[PDB]
Amino acid sequence: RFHSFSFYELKNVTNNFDERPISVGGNKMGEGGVVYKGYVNNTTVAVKKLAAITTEELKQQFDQEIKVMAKCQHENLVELLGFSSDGDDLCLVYVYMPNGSLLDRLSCLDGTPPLSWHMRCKIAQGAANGINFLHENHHIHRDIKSANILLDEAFTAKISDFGLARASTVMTSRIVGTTAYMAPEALRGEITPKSDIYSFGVVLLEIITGLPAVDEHREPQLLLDIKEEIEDEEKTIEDYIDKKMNDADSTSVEAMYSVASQCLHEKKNKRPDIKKVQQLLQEMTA
Ligand SMILES: CC(C)Nc1cc(Nc2ncncc2F)ncc1C(=O)NC[C@@H](F)C(C)(C)O
Repeated sequence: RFHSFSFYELKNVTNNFDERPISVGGNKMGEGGVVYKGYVNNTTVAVKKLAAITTEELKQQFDQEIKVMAKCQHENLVELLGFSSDGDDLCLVYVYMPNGSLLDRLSCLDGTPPLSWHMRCKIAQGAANGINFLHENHHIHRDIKSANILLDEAFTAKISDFGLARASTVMTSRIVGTTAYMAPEALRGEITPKSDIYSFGVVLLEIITGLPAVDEHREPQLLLDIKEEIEDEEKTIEDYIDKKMNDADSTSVEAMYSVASQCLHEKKNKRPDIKKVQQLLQEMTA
């Protein structure tokens, strides 16, 4: 179901993997592997070139992305078009997302305008629908974060990066993920869909506050610490509502915060399941 590209055709797609930013006319869109813009015929694409975790581990992540994408198609999941596995190079080719990542739109990277409260609610609902589809199909994402929530031209939320996804509580010896979003049990090696819920709660805090989960030049560096300040009544969520919005209403904001607080319950069995998260987010805009 996916087109097998040769690494050489992807060179003709990405203008030989041009590393200048797309904001100045280049092909680079983001990094951490690097994602490049390209054209396949008249289709705009995103080409993720994977970079070194052992070679067999990176290869397992590449094969896992293909396996999950082959089985999961949904309007709130990114769509894989093809891949390249020839040689020591590994590429994944996706439909291009005109509004990039939720992380980048919350920070207004490259001068994009701040997202309205109304749009933020729709994005949170779309992301919850995508996670629900994955959990309904017995898949645990393991890397839910705002950098992995992409936005199409209509700002439809699309869950990405299925390289760490697992079929569905079990344990692992290789702890993987993004620490600022991870549930305490995920950090100690447990594999459970309840961890995706906790990470989604961190995304909801990023949506409310416009603050990234981690910022090295911020005090406190972790957004979960800010949550601790609100739990210990040292501050309120009103003190942290993103000032870059003009349409946030306290009722709707408090309702999303209450969803986020439930997602962030200390004990995993007290967290709501994804169907309940969807219900609560739908009630918030009802
Ligand atoms: C790498 C991330 C941060 N960015 C993208 C990712 C992308 N698609 C995917 N990238 C990686 N995995 C799956 C995909 F669908 N399409 C596109 C982008 C991307 O930058 N679009 C442009 C917008 F962000 C703009 C024009 C506001 O700058």
